[PDB]
Amino acid sequence: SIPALDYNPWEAIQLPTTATILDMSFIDRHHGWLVGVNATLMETRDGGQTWEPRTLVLDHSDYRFNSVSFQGNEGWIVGEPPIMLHTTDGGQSWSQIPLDPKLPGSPRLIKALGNGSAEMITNVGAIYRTKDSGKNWQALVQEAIGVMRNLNRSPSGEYVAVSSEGSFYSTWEPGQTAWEPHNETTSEELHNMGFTPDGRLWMIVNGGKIAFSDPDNSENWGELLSPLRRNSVGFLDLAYRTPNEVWLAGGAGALLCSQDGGQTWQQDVDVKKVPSNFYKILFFSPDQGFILGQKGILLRYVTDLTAAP
Repeated sequence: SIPALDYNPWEAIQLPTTATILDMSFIDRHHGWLVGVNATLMETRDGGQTWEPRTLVLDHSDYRFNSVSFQGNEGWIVGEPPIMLHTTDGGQSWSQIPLDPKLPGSPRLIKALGNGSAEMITNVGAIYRTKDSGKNWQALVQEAIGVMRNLNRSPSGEYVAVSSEGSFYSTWEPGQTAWEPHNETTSEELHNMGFTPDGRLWMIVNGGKIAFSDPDNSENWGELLSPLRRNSVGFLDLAYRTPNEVWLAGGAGALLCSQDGGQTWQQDVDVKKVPSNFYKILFFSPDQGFILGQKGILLRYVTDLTAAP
């Protein structure tokens, strides 16, 4: 079995809820919001150590809040069935923005660009942009691609979308008028994909394997790596805290850390006790990170008091 990690930086926090949390975003170091199932909406003022519920005046509370994104005090929330909320004062007040009924599918992701601009993607891949605080939306891609298994965004605004059956993945970048399908890269079933901090792609495929794209050609993939060397445990999300430290979350309390960019892995055994699947990792800076779970449990990253840099 792989070596145990020396320090466990992940602290469990019980939110005042049992809803599953789906996304999180910070205005600044201390002031942030998280969202989830059942119109769950909570605020922190102390960097995510403590969270306060916020109730919205909605027509109903069955909304699934999928995505929250801030740029400064300007913030956006989208969910299903189609709903979009906007704030200009860091969430002190939230306004509902009417969506076009002709929107194909429901909003899955929203990205605040600041100064009234935002980009939104539906769960079938329609991409819309606003420059006027949501009054008007330009369609950047209307040719839908079907339900996505996972969707991630690069720093330069590229998107990668895993197809519904994991048979392929699709990419899009500003300028393109349709998603680009990428077929037969792997013989394995794709689960999740995203971007590294050096401009490569990563993928999790079913069976607990991962791979990184070739820096010479993002169409080509390196060897399938098995972080645990056993096929038994599948992974759900991968995220970098720094260019070299990668965290990988999976089923059955699996949480692995690599300090060399994903070649060698150690296991965080202290979190096997925590009763939640770890479905999503978010780092906001090298000292601020969260692992999103079920039953209102949230892991918070706590920097090592004996590590110097």
